[PDB]
Amino acid sequence: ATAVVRCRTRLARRVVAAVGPDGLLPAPCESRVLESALALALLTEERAEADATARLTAYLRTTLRTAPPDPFQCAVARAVLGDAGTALDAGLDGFDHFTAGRKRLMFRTVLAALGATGFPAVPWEAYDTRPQQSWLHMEMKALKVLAAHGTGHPDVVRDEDWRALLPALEPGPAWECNNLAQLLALLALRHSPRHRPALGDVLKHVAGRLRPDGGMPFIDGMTVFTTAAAGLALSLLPAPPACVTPMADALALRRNPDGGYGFHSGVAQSDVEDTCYVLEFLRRAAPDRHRTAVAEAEGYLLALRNPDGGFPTFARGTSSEIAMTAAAASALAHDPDRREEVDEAVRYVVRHQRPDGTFERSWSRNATNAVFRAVLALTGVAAHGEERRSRARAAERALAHLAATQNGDGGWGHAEAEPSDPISTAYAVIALARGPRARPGGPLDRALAYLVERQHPDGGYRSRPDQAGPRPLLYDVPALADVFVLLALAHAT
Ligand SMILES: CC(C)=CCC/C(C)=C/CC/C(C)=C/COP(=O)(O)OP(=O)(O)O
Ligand SMILES: [Mg+2]
Ligand SMILES: [Mg+2]
Repeated sequence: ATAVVRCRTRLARRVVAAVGPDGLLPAPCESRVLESALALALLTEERAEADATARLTAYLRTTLRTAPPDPFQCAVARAVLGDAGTALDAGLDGFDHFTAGRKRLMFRTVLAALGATGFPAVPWEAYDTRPQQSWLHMEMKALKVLAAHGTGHPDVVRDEDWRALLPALEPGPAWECNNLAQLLALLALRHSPRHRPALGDVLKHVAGRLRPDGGMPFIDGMTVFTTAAAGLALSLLPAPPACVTPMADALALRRNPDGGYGFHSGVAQSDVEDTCYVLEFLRRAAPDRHRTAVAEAEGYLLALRNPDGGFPTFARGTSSEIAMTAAAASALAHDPDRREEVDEAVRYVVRHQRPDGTFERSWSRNATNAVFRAVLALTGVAAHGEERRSRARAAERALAHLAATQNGDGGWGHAEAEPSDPISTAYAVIALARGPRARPGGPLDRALAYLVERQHPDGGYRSRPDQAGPRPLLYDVPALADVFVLLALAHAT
């Protein structure tokens, strides 16, 4: 076989071996500076868990010394270990996203709660948010409470604000597997005498979440997302392995009542990205075995569709997103009954392509993620006549963007001038596999050679992470590197 096929084979063996007998690919999240700093602040204020606070302190100092994060997270750590405005302007430097205004308020209020800057001089309504992802309501309310107390106006807080924080007082792992939301909520709730009876027991569980490096992860893991993407990659191999069936079973039995999927076990909030990967995987590996789950997932997506033809991440009425719209278009194209919705989705994608051929950054911090989603929809959804031409021209500009920005080593980074990483390159390979056939020395050929060269002796890949949340803050689920490279190699061979 070719070097590429040999690389694909070794990687597939590794991914298959990582899937457990429960059908799941474990996908823990690494410690993160932001949540470690908030856990340290919370435990310090409550004079609790001295051993955990010492490990968190050591984790923060080591990480700042050796692998400092973005400037906002560095400022948060320095505030707890101990200008903020310049760190926020830099951490939000050119953050081109519809959530920018909320993020400025959120991040500044976090820094102010930790004593590093003044609280935003905004009307309290600035913290109001429309229902979206379940935990985001809690984060905003926690920050409102912290601001009201921090400015000396605790009477401002209303019973409806406290009520939003009650899930943070439940025992066990964080509600919706989100440690950031629980920590912010607990930092607020410790100001409330009538909630303090429940604080002691939750602090014990929080302290118990420390990872071996002494830090706190953003989330418990991403095993649904990771298992679905890995199952899809395996189902695109010439001869998919037997384990795709228990993987499909493990995902289907975790579907939410609305028919969608969250990112990890126990996440009740469904989202379009998780659901599209599950749907794409089930369509290939178990379309009859899990016919009802497939239909429920399709119904989930259709119920979220926005009037402009695009799809949001979590809730109808929130802004459509390009990558979510392209993912849903592709996931729904398998049913000839949804031709109209699919075509309106692909037209949305074409309308929002930028003058340079790119699309958007959102849940990924590289440009190649949305390019790969868009190109799959533009080239996979059936189309003829003028609409074929329109879609072909759009896909050409996206693939041209990739060729124009390819690094000398054959890979791509998070932005045009960043060093290459395997995940950003994997997304680009998925897209390029829908262009002309590979030729010696061409962009796809060179990208595949980059991936061949980056394979570790143990068969896997190590990569800078690309996932963000809250956007644009990166978090690291290392299992995704193998999975997305395999997805790329399965598409390209
Ligand atoms: C990769 C993927 C599954 C994409 C869809 C979004 C999603 C469910 C992400 C998984 C990780 C996570 C808990 C993000 C929360 O972002 P946030 O709610 O803090 O973000 P925001 O404040 O920027 O809206
Ligand atoms: Mg958030
Ligand atoms: Mg969050």
